[PDB]
Amino acid sequence: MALVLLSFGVPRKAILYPHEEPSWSLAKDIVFHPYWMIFGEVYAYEIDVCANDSTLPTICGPGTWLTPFLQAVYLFVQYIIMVNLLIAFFNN
Amino acid sequence: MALVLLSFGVPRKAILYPHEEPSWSLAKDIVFHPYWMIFGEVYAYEIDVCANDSTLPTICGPGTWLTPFLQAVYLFVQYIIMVNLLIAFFNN
Ligand SMILES: CCCCCCCC/C=C/CCCCCCCC(=O)O[C@@H](COC(=O)CCCCCCCCCCCCCCC)COP(=O)([O-])OCC[N+](C)(C)C
Ligand SMILES: CCCCCCCC/C=C/CCCCCCCC(=O)O[C@@H](COC(=O)CCCCCCCCCCCCCCC)COP(=O)([O-])OCC[N+](C)(C)C
Ligand SMILES: CCCCCCCC/C=C/CCCCCCCC(=O)O[C@@H](COC(=O)CCCCCCCCCCCCCCC)COP(=O)([O-])OCC[N+](C)(C)C
Ligand SMILES: CCCCCCCC/C=C/CCCCCCCC(=O)O[C@@H](COC(=O)CCCCCCCCCCCCCCC)COP(=O)([O-])OCC[N+](C)(C)C
Ligand SMILES: CCCCCCCC/C=C\CCCCCCCC(=O)O[C@@H](COC(=O)CCCCCCCCCCCCCCC)COP(=O)([O-])OCC[N+](C)(C)C
Ligand SMILES: CCCCCCCC/C=C\CCCCCCCC(=O)O[C@@H](COC(=O)CCCCCCCCCCCCCCC)COP(=O)([O-])OCC[N+](C)(C)C
Ligand SMILES: C[C@@H]1CC[C@@]2(OC1)O[C@H]1C[C@H]3[C@@H]4CC=C5C[C@@H](OCCC(CO)CO)CC[C@]5(C)[C@H]4CC[C@]3(C)[C@H]1[C@@H]2C
Ligand SMILES: C[C@@H]1CC[C@@]2(OC1)O[C@H]1C[C@H]3[C@@H]4CC=C5C[C@@H](OCCC(CO)CO)CC[C@]5(C)[C@H]4CC[C@]3(C)[C@H]1[C@@H]2C
Repeated sequence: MALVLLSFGVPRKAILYPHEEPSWSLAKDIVFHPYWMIFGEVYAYEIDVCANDSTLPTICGPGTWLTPFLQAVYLFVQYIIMVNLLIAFFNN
Repeated sequence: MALVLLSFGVPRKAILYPHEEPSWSLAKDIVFHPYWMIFGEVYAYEIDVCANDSTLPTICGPGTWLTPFLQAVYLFVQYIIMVNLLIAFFNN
């Protein structure tokens, strides 16, 4: 579950925030939101930053249409596989 | 689950709200948000009160960078251990 997290957080941060200098915030932002997704927070208005209802309209740019695909895959793997494998683990 | 709640709510309220006089609101605020976290509410924009997207920018201060670590631990214990132990309890 922590590998699936960084498999997602590093492409997400890199596609959406390219013009970043080295900063310890990069360590946070690859790990922060993807963890809070495990706990019910979809960040519905930060998906598809190029949308009209977006809360991150300044983040719209080239390649940012990839992030909703990435996150669809992410949560499928987390909840529909890895959370229920863990429910299955405990119950058995 | 109620002990894990107060293990979290009392450090959270104390790190973020230091300049408080005695008040019956302290009884609420150590118990209120941590309970609503069990039920899907991550309070995504009250985590990291020193962030740009914060809804509590006036709460930013010394030591408030500790609260996202505390809450990461909190929900791990609630859902990933204590909710699924309870799913496991009932099913067995
Ligand atoms: C192997 C397993 C197979 C998986 C299943 C198949 C996968 C699903 C496939 C879905 C098809 C793809 C949909 C996008 C189509 C093109 C979008 C486009 O051109 O314009 C849009 C861009 O929007 C984007 O670029 C966002 C991309 C879509 C994200 C989909 C995430 C998956 C969620 C669901 C996953 C579950 C799927 C459930 C299946 C039933 C917007 O239009 P525009 O003119 O560019 O902009 C208008 C301006 N505005 C934005 C300000 C309003
Ligand atoms: C289930 C039923 C679903 C329906 C199926 C029908 C599919 C139809 C396919 C439509 C694709 C073509 C439409 C857009 C044409 C290009 C121009 C455009 O609008 O680009 C948009 C992005 O989107 C793209 O650039 C294209 C996205 C391609 C992938 C779509 C999913 C492939 C099928 C599924 C496979 C998935 C893999 C699954 C893995 C498990 C850019 O628009 P924007 O984002 O608003 O940004 C504009 C602003 N900006 C210039 C500042 C950036
Ligand atoms: C034993 C078990 C091991 C556990 C695993 C390892 C634990 C994970 C470890 C993560 C590493 C720590 C990340 C923070 C790094 C420093 C941040 C910094 O310097 O600046 C940031 C401060 O931000 C903070 O102070 C918030 C602290 C991070 C909260 C992380 C919570 C854990 C969520 C994930 C947990 C799951 C982890 C998943 C693992 C794959 C911001 O930068 P700034 O310049 O200060 O401010 C810029 C201004 N601005 C804010 C207005 C924009
Ligand atoms: C998995 C991969 C993850 C990546 C790993 C890489 C780690 C890199 C480590 C980076 C730490 C150093 C960077 C910051 C330097 C100090 C200055 C600074 O910006 O301070 C910031 C806070 O943050 C801190 O003060 C430091 C946080 C230390 C703990 C980080 C996690 C330790 C590793 C994990 C262990 C966890 C235990 C797990 C338990 C299970 C203050 O910034 P702010 O918050 O925006 O507030 C500013 C405004 N104010 C002045 C009003 C307050
Ligand atoms: C394969 C499933 C079916 C889909 C088939 C059809 C799709 C085939 C694949 C990809 C289609 C790529 C073209 C679509 C973009 C057109 C619109 C556009 O310009 O968008 C963006 C750029 O986008 C790019 O520059 C695209 C980057 C190259 C593609 C990288 C591979 C991604 C998919 C993985 C590989 C594929 C395999 C994945 C396996 C599932 C917008 O940038 P811009 O134009 O500069 O906007 C101006 C910005 N400004 C205003 C802020 C200045
Ligand atoms: C251990 C895991 C790896 C991490 C190792 C590296 C980290 C090692 C540990 C801790 C690092 C502490 C220093 C980081 C803060 C630097 C930036 C700063 O000033 O932040 C804040 C202060 O912060 C403090 O004053 C810190 C308080 C002391 C640390 C208490 C222990 C916490 C961790 C538990 C013990 C550790 C064991 C935990 C086990 C997991 C900001 O306050 P300020 O400066 O006044 O801001 C101005 C505010 N104004 C503008 C509103 C006026
Ligand atoms: C196998 C796993 C693959 C993913 C991963 O773990 C192992 O690989 C690690 C490498 C880390 C980076 C290494 C060096 C720096 C430079 C630093 O520069 C301070 C600049 C300035 C502050 O303003 C000084 O004053 C910023 C942080 C950064 C980019 C690290 C981020 C976290 C990264 C990406 C880690 C990540 C979790
Ligand atoms: C084992 C467990 C450890 C945690 C815990 O349970 C037991 O320990 C309890 C002690 C309680 C406090 C005791 C006294 C007061 C003073 C009062 O002062 C009114 C001031 C003014 C109003 O404006 C009068 O007019 C405000 C409330 C406060 C601080 C209690 C808060 C809840 C606390 C922290 C409880 C908490 C749930």
